[PDB]
Amino acid sequence: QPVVKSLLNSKGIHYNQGNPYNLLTPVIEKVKPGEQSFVGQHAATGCVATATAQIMKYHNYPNKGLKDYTYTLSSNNPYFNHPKNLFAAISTRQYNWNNILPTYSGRESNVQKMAISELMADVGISVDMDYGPSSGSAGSSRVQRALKENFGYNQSVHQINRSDFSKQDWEAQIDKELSQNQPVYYQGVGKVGGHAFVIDGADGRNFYHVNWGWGGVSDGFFRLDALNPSALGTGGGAGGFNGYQSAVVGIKPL
Repeated sequence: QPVVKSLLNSKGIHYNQGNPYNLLTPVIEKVKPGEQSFVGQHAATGCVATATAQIMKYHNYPNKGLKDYTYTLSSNNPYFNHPKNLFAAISTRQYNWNNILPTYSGRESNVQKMAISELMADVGISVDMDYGPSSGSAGSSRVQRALKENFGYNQSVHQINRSDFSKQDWEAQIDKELSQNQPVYYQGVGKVGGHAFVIDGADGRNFYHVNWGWGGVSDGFFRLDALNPSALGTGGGAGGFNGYQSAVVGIKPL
């Protein structure tokens, strides 16, 4: 396994799901029975959106969005009045990658905060995000489609499922992406929830560097069969994201 130093760390890229990344997600309207109120808060961006946005920042691409996206929230979502439709005018976007900074710690301008929030909101909408205090998406299948169809990434973008490969061939595909300086979108499912994140390096020990999308919390080296962060961020469930794994690879511009 080749050694590859964290690609996102090399560019200072560290995003999260809360402020100032979620300034344009939907504002929660209702209390879920049995849960404290999040009414008036912006919904989390969603791990799928944060992972994808970090990879897009790595490429500073696209300058122009290609195609709008619309969907309707599930009426099972207890946080919103229904029906609730969401629309992202991605075909009108001039993404300014000088305003979409690699990370945010507070002193950025409002224009800069709104730039990342707009990207986060657009990406989340493109993957049919189920918005809430935590926000969930089907992930890979929607990410690969959105990257190509909405955001103009290369036709090399595609989902791979862990079940379709031996351990060797799976890990070889991840290594190949890293050798091409291409961070990988990755997700898995644990006992009480799944999560999506970025694989962006390797240590030669059969461990991979993971950026969990929690602003840095728990980032480090993990085996792909022990994706078990200690400290958990928003949407972290009970960790241990070792089941039903998939990835989106080939992520690079047209």
